[PDB]
Amino acid sequence: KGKLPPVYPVTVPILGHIIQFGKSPLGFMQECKRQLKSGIFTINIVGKRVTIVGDPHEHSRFFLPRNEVLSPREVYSFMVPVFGEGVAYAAPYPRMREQLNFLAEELTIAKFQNFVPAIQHEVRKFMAANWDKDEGEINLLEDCSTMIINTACQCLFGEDLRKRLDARRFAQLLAKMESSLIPAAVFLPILLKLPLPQSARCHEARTELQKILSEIIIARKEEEVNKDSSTSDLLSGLLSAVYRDGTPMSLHEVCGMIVAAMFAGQHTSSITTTWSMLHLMHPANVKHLEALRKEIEEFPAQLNYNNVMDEMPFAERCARESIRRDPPLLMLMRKVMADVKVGSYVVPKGDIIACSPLLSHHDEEAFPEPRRWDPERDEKVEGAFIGFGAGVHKCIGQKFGLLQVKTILATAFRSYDFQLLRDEVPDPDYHTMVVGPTASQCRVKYIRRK
Ligand code: HEM
Ligand SMILES: O=C(N[C@@H](Cn1ccnc1)c1ccc(Cl)cc1Cl)c1ccc(-c2nnc(-c3ccccc3)o2)cc1
Repeated sequence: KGKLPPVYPVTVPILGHIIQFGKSPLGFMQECKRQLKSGIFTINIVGKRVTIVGDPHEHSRFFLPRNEVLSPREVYSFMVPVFGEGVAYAAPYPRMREQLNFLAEELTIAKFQNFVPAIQHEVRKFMAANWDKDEGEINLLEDCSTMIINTACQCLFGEDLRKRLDARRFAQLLAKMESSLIPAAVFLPILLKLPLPQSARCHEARTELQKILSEIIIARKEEEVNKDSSTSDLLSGLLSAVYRDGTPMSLHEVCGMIVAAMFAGQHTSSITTTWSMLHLMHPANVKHLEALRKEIEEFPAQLNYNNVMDEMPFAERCARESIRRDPPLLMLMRKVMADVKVGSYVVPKGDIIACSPLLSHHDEEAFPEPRRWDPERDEKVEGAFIGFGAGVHKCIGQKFGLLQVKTILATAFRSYDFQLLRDEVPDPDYHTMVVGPTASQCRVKYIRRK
């Protein structure tokens, strides 16, 4: 056609479709697609046009154009109080890319040397403290989420940082920053300009984190004179980065990339672990639990890099399929800065364009019987899996996240079995920013494998 995507009619004035979307994100999107006879279509969120790239065959039209054409900056305006002014997506595109590359470099597999033991240490410490009886009842999502913050901190931060800012206090500062976020501001940008009590809190937590970082940096320069230590961590990595123009990252920027890394990795990784365990313990999946048991059957007590990286293909499939079925990020978005072709249409300058892992992961051609968790499945449409994104803004933490998931799975199932206290795997809870299993349905019985 070369014209605009078909518009889905608005029946609710002012609000547009946001209500029907919350009620049933997948159901609503699939209904639009059916009724409009197009995988590319435009919905309306509080007056803003959102064009969905809902055909897995057209994913490349979303993930591949340059920032200058499809930009994430405006979509992330509401996180500026957390990352900081001029940090990540708020910085000019070449500088954004530089800061993101500096972070990515700290999460490459060449940094993973002592991560496996760090993760195992923290996981065993947690299990010993909280899974300390022959059997007992626990909330698996809460416990996975506590292990992820502990493990991430143990891997990424040297012992000195941890003595001043341990995983508990770090989680508290981050939860105070996160608590302040108003993602509605994507569609109601007037919010970003208002005095809100949120802003004061957020600024508070961030400035306290940045104070702690500066104090750590000053202390480290002193251990440098003494040659007591030479700590190599996430912080030292970003500290040594130098931009193309010859200058270093400011403290502001360093702090902001640390916050982005920690925000990003916490919920997604915790959720992926939780789903993966929930599926593995369910009676319908005994064959898959068997397979994981076989994979790890001959592993040593103290795992190494090679065991997790190279000898857990099935665990990795489990993690990936969990993300496939229940993607923690439902909608990836960009601001359209200039007219782009998508499918047989032109998406106009000023639209938000979106591509939905939720929608695409449930395309029946790409993923037959998509509600069936099957780690042995393989995509049947090229590039249909987008749980880690793709192209210009593809996930830079994927290997680190999967490292943690797989290690937790090997560590946990070595020492325990688990029983779901429900007939079914929990329902996904779509009411949060990062989507996981319904927290109240995640009660499980652990059983110590004596
Ligand atoms: C299993 C866990 C994870 C999942 C499912 C996940 C998913 C994703 C997705 C879907 C995107 C693309 C976002 C978009 O298109 O707008 C993304 C990008 C990103 N992820 Fe992850 N992520 C995970 C773990 C992590 C971790 C552990 C980190 C950091 C430690 C991280 C850092 C990032 C960053 C910084 C981006 C932005 C990259 C850019 O704009 O170039 N992620 N991730
Ligand atoms: O968590 C959000 N963004 C993270 C995503 N992430 C996590 C791990 N890897 C990526 C993020 C990305 C890049 C960077 Cl530098 C930092 C972080 Cl913390 C996030 C942000 C916004 C939304 C969001 N905004 N609007 C919606 C929305 C709107 C309508 C319907 C459904 C969702 O979601 C969702 C997740």
